[PDB]
Amino acid sequence: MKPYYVTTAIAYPNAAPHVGHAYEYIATDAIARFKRLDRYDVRFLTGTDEHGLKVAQAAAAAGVPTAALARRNSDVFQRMQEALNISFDRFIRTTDADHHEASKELWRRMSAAGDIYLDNYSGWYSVRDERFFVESETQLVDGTRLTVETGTPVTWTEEQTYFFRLSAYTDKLLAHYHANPDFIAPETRRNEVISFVSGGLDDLSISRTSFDWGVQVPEHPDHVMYVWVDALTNYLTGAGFPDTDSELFRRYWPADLHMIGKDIIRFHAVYWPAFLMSAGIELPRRIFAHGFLHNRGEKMSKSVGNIVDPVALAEALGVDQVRYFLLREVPFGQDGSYSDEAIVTRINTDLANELGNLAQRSLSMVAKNLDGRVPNPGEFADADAALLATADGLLERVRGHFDAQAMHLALEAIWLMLGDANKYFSVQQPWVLRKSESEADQARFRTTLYVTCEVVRIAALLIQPVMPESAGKILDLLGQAPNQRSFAAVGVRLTPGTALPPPTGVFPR
Ligand SMILES: CSCC[C@H](N)C(=O)OP(=O)(O)OC[C@H]1O[C@@H](n2cnc3c(N)ncnc32)[C@H](O)[C@@H]1O
Repeated sequence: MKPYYVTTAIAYPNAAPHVGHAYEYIATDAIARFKRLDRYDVRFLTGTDEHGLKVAQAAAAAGVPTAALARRNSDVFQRMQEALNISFDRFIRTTDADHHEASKELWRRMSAAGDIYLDNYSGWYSVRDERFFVESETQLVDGTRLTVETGTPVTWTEEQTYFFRLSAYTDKLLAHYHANPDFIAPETRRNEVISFVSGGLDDLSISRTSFDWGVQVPEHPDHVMYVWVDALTNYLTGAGFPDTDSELFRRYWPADLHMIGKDIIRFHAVYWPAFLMSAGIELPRRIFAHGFLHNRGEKMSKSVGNIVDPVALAEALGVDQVRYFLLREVPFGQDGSYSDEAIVTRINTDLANELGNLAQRSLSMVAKNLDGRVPNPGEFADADAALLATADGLLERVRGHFDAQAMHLALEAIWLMLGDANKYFSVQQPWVLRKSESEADQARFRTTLYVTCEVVRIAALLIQPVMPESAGKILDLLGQAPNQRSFAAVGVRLTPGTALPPPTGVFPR
């Protein structure tokens, strides 16, 4: 029962949630659930990042106070995650009181280590990215200043702000990345982060004067904290900071994994660790940056109205079918395309057929031909034993894949096994054998059928992280109790004589 603390990046509630958000929550819910089934004590944090201009500007364009849009749109994210069956332990909002408190304390410590200082800032702020750029990192295109990287507009900003002594931590960071090879995944993202930090870091503005929407800097009410300082702090707040001598913080911090997307990696792999080093806090163990998801182009909303609502998509296709597609279509870490044709055919071949047809055809035979009881198998032939051996070795393989955030390869391995089982079912042809008078073929019918059920049972157990309801539905159909559904149950075979209730379809769609 070792602790495992796993977090998602928290979303700006400035707009409705797109599929990219639901991708991050689903991948992380898969990891969370796998760990619970594998006997870890999981704390799973998600939520919203309610401060900053980006949110304040969306409020004024609506014609409403900022805190109103914050609570309303935060509820939409929360309700969306309920629908997608995200098993978060806490949903953190940055307006929360204890969060305000956690941030003040983090600042107090960075002050107390001599890493915050007042100075004049001049430069370009992108409200859409909540982030500063130097003039070199912007282009003038038809009389409009856009960032070179993202193509987003920028604002000239002259203010007096508190800075963080980020340049002091360049080599301590490089030391850390070197000593902890698995701190940043995937490996492509690691070498990018190492490139940037080797170029040298400049000090970082961490307060704002021009607006009041945010956590006030302690002993300087005239300032609010840069939204990213307070936002990163949510991970500390999710484990009971500032009370560092509490059960939660002692148990769960340091976080075992931050799931984020590749655009916010610098905040998590450079700025966040430096703040923590400054404040004398233990760093997180690992950061996995997942790739973007397109609609044949990045989803642009207004530029191209090609957004994909995951709640619509979940009602359109089923929650579990969407969670399977997102974790199967794309290799986790790389960029990928969503398309309406790709998902339907994926759901059709992988779930409707390879999995669900195999289950219905075996579970129906049990109901018709065997009085709805699990059969007693005899001596397993070599083809039976080879199928049972691949399936008995899945838990180890899938476990390895989940520990590198390669959920896609776990699913591939589980489906290569199902593909063997279908071929096995075709070549053993039990539909022939059930209609026979000799007791040899009747025992042989009972054996083949038992194997197919025992294989499907294993698949169901291992698919619980990705498809909780549909996995559970199959385990119901195989007569499994509510205490025989953890990964310990993978090792314990399907007992002959169990009553299987009358087959209903797992994927009515
Ligand atoms: C202390 S963390 C605060 C983070 C900050 N609050 C923030 O970044 O706000 P956010 O609401 O835009 O968060 C979006 C998250 O979803 C991913 N993402 C977004 N769109 C995506 C897409 N189309 N495809 C794939 N991934 C996507 C993206 O990488 C990011 O991780």
